[PDB]
Amino acid sequence: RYEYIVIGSEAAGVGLVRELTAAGKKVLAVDKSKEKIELLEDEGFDAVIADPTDESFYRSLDLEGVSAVLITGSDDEFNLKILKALRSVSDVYAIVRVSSPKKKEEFEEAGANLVVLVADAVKQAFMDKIKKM
Repeated sequence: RYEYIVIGSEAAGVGLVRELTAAGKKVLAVDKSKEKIELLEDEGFDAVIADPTDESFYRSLDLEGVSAVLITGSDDEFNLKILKALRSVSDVYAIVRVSSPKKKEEFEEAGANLVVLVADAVKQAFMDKIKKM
């Protein structure tokens, strides 16, 4: 019974796995990389090796109590495949990272509840620092 599922164990993904844990949430990290998943497990995180385009993987999880699935990888085409696999199984709330602004609409059409556009995230980070000065 996880509260958050983090797909993609690259820098953004592993950052979220830390921060949510510190807020006292139950998180499962998901990635195809043996090495990245095994290090997370070494650090005491809950992590599993899985292909996140595999619908049977989603069917093996209890998703009805999940708050959000976070699709955090940096490959748009892969993330769209992940989102479509997920959506073929469940309506679970999903927040998806998108690098290309032109692609936002297709992610929304494919069932992303929220899109995090990298350029928007970067802009806001700059703005927050500028406001601070």
